[PDB]
Amino acid sequence: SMAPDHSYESLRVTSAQKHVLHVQLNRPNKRNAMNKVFWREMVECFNKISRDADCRAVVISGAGKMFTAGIDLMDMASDILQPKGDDVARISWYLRDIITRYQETFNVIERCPKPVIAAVHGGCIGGGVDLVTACDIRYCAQDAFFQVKEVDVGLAADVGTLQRLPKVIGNQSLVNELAFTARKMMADEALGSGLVSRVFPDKEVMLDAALALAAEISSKSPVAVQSTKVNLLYSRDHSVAESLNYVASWNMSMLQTQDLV
Amino acid sequence: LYFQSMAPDHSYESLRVTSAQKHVLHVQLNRPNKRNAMNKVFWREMVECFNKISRDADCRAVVISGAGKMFTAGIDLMDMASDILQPKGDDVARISWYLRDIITRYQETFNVIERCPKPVIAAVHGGCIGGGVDLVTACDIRYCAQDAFFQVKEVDVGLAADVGTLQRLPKVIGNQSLVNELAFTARKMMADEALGSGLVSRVFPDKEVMLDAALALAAEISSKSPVAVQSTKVNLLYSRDHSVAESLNYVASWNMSMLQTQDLVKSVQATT
Amino acid sequence: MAPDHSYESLRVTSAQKHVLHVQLNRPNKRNAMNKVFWREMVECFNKISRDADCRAVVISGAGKMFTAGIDLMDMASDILQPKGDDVARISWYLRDIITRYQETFNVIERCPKPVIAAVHGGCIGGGVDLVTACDIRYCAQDAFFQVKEVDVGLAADVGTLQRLPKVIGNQSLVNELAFTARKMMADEALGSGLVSRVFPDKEVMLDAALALAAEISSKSPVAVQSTKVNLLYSRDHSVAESLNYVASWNMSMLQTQDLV
Amino acid sequence: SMAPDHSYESLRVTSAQKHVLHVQLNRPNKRNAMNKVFWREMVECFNKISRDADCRAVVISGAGKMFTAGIDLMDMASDILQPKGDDVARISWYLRDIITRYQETFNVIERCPKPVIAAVHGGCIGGGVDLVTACDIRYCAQDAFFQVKEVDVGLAADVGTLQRLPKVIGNQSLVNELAFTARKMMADEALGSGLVSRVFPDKEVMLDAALALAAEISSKSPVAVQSTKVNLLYSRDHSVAESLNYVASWNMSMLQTQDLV
Amino acid sequence: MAPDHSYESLRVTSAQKHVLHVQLNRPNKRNAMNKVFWREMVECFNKISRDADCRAVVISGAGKMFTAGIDLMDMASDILQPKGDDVARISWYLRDIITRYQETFNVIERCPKPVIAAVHGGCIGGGVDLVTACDIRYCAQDAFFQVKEVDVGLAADVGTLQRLPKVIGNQSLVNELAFTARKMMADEALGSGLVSRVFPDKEVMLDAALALAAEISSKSPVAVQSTKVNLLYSRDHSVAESLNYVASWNMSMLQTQDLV
Amino acid sequence: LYFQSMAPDHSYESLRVTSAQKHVLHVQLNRPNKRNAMNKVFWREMVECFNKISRDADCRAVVISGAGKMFTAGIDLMDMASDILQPKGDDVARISWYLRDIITRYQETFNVIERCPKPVIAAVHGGCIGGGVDLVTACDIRYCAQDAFFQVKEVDVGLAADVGTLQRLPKVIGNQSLVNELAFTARKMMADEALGSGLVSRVFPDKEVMLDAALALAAEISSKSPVAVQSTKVNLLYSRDHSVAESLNYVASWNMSMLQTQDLVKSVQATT
Ligand SMILES: [Cl-]
Ligand SMILES: [Cl-]
Ligand SMILES: [Cl-]
Ligand SMILES: [Cl-]
Ligand SMILES: [Cl-]
Ligand SMILES: [Cl-]
Ligand SMILES: [Cl-]
Ligand SMILES: [Cl-]
Ligand SMILES: [Cl-]
Ligand SMILES: [Cl-]
Repeated sequence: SMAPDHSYESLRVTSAQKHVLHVQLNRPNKRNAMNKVFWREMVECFNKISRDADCRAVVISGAGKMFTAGIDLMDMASDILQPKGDDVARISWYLRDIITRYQETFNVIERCPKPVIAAVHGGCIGGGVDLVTACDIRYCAQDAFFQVKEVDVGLAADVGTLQRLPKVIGNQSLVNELAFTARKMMADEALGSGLVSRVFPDKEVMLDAALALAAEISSKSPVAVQSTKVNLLYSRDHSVAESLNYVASWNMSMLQTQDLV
Repeated sequence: LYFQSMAPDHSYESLRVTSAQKHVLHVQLNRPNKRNAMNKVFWREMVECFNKISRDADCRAVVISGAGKMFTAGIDLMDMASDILQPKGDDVARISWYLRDIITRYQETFNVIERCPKPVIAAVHGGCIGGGVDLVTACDIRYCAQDAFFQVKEVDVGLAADVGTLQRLPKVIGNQSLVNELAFTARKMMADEALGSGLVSRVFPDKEVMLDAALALAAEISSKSPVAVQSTKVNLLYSRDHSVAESLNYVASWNMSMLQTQDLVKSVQATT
Repeated sequence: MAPDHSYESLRVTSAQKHVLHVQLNRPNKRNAMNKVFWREMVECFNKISRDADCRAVVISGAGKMFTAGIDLMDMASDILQPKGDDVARISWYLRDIITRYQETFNVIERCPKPVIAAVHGGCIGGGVDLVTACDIRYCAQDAFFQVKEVDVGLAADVGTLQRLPKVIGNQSLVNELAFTARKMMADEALGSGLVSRVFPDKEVMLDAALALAAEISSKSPVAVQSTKVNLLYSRDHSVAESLNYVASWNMSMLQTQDLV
Repeated sequence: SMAPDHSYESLRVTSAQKHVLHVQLNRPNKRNAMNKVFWREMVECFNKISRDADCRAVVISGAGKMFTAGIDLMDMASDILQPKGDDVARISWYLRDIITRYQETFNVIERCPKPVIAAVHGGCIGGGVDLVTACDIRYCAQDAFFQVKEVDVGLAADVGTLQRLPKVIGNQSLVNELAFTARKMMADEALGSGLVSRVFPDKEVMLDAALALAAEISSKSPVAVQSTKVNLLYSRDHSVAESLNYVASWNMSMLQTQDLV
Repeated sequence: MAPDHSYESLRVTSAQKHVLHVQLNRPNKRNAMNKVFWREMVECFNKISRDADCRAVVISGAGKMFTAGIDLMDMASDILQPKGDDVARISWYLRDIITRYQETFNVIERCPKPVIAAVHGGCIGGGVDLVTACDIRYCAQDAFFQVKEVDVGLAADVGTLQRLPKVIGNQSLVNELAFTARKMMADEALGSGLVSRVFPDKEVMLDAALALAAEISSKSPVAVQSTKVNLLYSRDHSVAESLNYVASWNMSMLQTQDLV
Repeated sequence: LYFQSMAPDHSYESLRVTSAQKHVLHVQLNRPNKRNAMNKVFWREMVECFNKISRDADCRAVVISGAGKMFTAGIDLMDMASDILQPKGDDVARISWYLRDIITRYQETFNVIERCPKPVIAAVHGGCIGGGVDLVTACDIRYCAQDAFFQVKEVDVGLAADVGTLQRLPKVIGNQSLVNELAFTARKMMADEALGSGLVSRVFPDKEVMLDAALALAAEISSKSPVAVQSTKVNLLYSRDHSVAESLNYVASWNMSMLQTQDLVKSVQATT
């Protein structure tokens, strides 16, 4: 069923099981290319889900033949080929604002305390990698691939891939080679490197597994699960001593839940 | 048969400490009838034990294992209830201050392993559940038997792990999709996946073969200069938590005294 | 032989367009790192950083192995005859030497052109400090890596303890390697992720390293060099700080012709 | 003149000189007490000004007898006396969201790259201190006073005072004593401690000086001035080495301005 | 004399409700800090931190002056007869002693009850490490502060070089004080902001220190102790990180009766 | 009259370096006909000078002053035009990379003062404009004459200060309202306000009285153990940039070698 609070041009949001929302990228005719409305609707959607007491986990997938072809290069041209501002300095301030806004599209996934699972089939290109590396857990079909395309287009990726990809897998030689060459990384290598936790034969089976996972997470104490995501995120970005201090301050209130007794 | 020294420095209810060659101490979780469940004395005795080992000039490496059928079942829920079901303080704020102190003190049980400048090797067989994962993620090296499993059980009990797993597990392996899945689902991770993910360094067919390998590793570490090995642990931990530029600065300030040792002179004159 | 590059311990060539190949060149002494080497690396990579024509670098070793590590004769001169009266004064002297030796591999990281290590045979001690300061690592089937410093009576202070734990995931393994000085062979280096590819022999490995450097050089150098700067920044900072930095970085770099 | 983009219940925004906006807290009958609409309108206002190429500096003052009496305690009761959520843990998540939202009310001043000058007469109590310590420059009339009131109300200040006050003046013994006792700090002591840069005999003279300052800042290169605020803010929060690196990366584009040639 | 508090070097009394008064008590030796002192401070402040009845602390010195600083007899035992064979082993031994001595003043900062220093006469060397770990500083007109360590042949390692620069604004002054070991008298301590009030004599100063401790104790202890925790966090972190922390902190602390 | 050593280590166009007692070096900005305007050679020679002083075992403190009527007029706008009016590189991105390198290199001119472990005392008379404020905020101690003024001039020229003022000025004084006002308005701050704000430690009636006081301070610092004084600077700088807990850790690691000096033994045996 269609989730009622959620009406979007570029996204389709459904209740997939109790406490589980399924957010589907929904421009299959355009291979889910990320146009301007997408960047704005993701922010709207995520922020809603974060405030949704009924939602305990999210799955993100793509409609059609592939997860995403990445940024709508028609729309990306409008911003870069006609930039507002007189001299270079004023164009700089303008472009910085744009980059920061697009970063927010994926930040909202991280800021959402409900776990978010990426279920990727077919291509996940450019902006798609910025998306899935901001999700907590990644699954894919056997036909999936991941590509840090930005270098081919003529820029260092700036909406999250270079910030999150190196922190979600161990092999930095591989991270560097993908970012510098824009080569496609296919499903078995995605699994071998730990970019995905599991590979499935096809999209249908992948989606069933991702929803089963989300159902399993939904069965746990929401206070516990959401406190866990908050604290894992914190730990990624701070020393162990700082993160130990933070969890003590976090759980001093959270241990006072009915879910515990 | 193991016999104590004539003046034993280690006498615990929940732990057994033995000497397993020259320079190697073997710390064994020792409540096998309760599957090494971590009760109130355990949290105290671990701090007392590792602080003593830190100051023990003769110890160069430590192995930690569990007695009986499994490494550990985790927190003794009887004793954890006393703290959480009867919390001291009037209102919510005052209860918070009280719980914060308890969390911090329990964190110290495993902080002491990390603060100990001697390498510490976890040798896990059977279940390593909840508290056990907080324990082993604070060790430097992890080995296990074929029958071992690791379980971030806390979410099943109704809390986010707050004594070290969520702070150290994500720093000891590369695959964060896996880290997140384990933490959110409390599922069991068996020995073969633990090796593939890099949570353990080596898997062995049985507890006896594992334990011998862990002691032999400890003995190999104990053969090197203790200045160099202890300096290596200090600097690896510092590097985990700081930028490369800060950590390069730190190691230069650390080694400016540590290079002034006959250990280096003897090691260079030997290889020359 | 590249114009502007002459060294006692290093050989620099530039066959492929935009690509420089830096070769450790004391095969006679297994490319052991003597004093000249520490200085010439700095000179070499600082030149490379300022070369608008260079887009990528490969580093390999002449002869039977990548490197045996530090030349223990020369390391003795510094440590067996240290300048200064008392301990505190000796310490200040040693600190400066450590910091200078760290610069030898720092310059690789400061060079915004990607640097690919191509390792065959042993890569020992100082050689691990070197390759963990490179962006990408390839090796031959005969390769091995060894954090040799504890066997010599010191914690590694040149770079290995600072970069090795950040370039692979398995910390249990990193710790075991650092505490025991044991050799890690090619198959294990591949499986741990220390290297991203293994090749049958030096020749095929070197060819692949250079073909990778060509593929990199086929890209916009603004984009590629901006990628390296931001990957390095991201390693050392929180996600939020690194997102801030990339926005401030690309606000100029997006105004390039290679993009329009 | 009334600024046209700016229509608020709790704020009055005027063009005070070319390139200068004057934002006036506008509930003089309620001593400019900070009610719910205030917290939401400040965010709206600031974010607008940040995107306003015509604006180069801001002055903030209070209508009526005093700068501000602080939080509307009627409205603060609604949030704390009737908190949403079942057990303590769920109330905690609810209250954290509230604190974070109210923090954003003053964050938007800092995030605005135009310099913001606080012109304080009469009382500046509680939330007023959280406000003025998020401004770049502070002026006051001789009758002004500042009071970290929160401890009297029964809480540690959480919307910015404890985070910014210690970073804007040198004397931490004084900072600590104000925060722990909630005592009023009068104008001469505000000047002596450096909390304000200057004191004026009355509100009228204070406001003229603050506008003169803002006019002086407006006369400079906007690229230079706004780059300066960005970089001072950065320097407060990072080491010298990190901040030197950041300014090099910042000015590599900004030095390519027409204002420079 | 407070129940649970007996010490060789310290006297602890509790006249005013919720207030403890800790007095350095070797007037005979100008409250020079001998070995017992280093240990008993830790014992004392850790007890204070766990005392729900205590809301504020004043620290003063018995006799003619606040403190002459470290007892140079006892500091010799540690430095003139250091345990360990070679330099590296001596270093590990010294590092542990430094860290232990730092704990003596760390505990003041970890104590979430505000601690007010009331200084008269000299406050020398170890005494500056002490008072810069306190939240608030008052002094008598005869007081003076002296970063004495360089005169003894060391950089201050107990706390002064870490906290003194963070408690006042004028770094030119902090640097001059640290490099020269010169005395700063009461009028200068007031003008630099090292102390927030100066009083004519010890008696009036002590009275004011205690009246301040009363004023603090008249407030909600949840609010006051939460204020200290968050001020300390804010000193050590960015504004954005500290705003995050206070939100996570108050989400529980706002659920207090002292508020409703 | 000052005479050079028989083998002078300091020979500069833009700087004069003299020895002003035992252990004290006096570095004088020396382009008085151009009001000590910082031209291309100045940025180079400062780096060469301070790196040499850093490695000079006999120097224990440095005073920096200016020749002629004023401390400095700041950047030589002729030479700054060459870099900014004719920037190397095709497009905007390529120009950016070029400017970034120039900014970084100019930052090094003052970084070297900070990296020098000997205390450095600025003795300012007359104007200290733009670049001069970047210079003196990198020094450890600041004195001035009655006629001195400080001016963060950069905004008047059309840029945010990028060679150190905006990174160090806000860390050397407490009043940030004042810091912000100075930076945004480029107004002049006279000697009496500079003292009240704490930017200078002392003000003197004239340049000669100031200069004598600065040398006497340098001589007083030069009377102390160089291990202790140099360790003090290193640790003060580290404390500026790190949390108290990190800085306590650092000083323990630093002093574990530095306490092993006869300087300490002699200082304790003297006072005993
Ligand atoms: Cl994996
Ligand atoms: Cl692995
Ligand atoms: Cl070395
Ligand atoms: Cl891998
Ligand atoms: Cl380039
Ligand atoms: Cl002031
Ligand atoms: Cl000491
Ligand atoms: Cl003051
Ligand atoms: Cl309390
Ligand atoms: Cl002052």
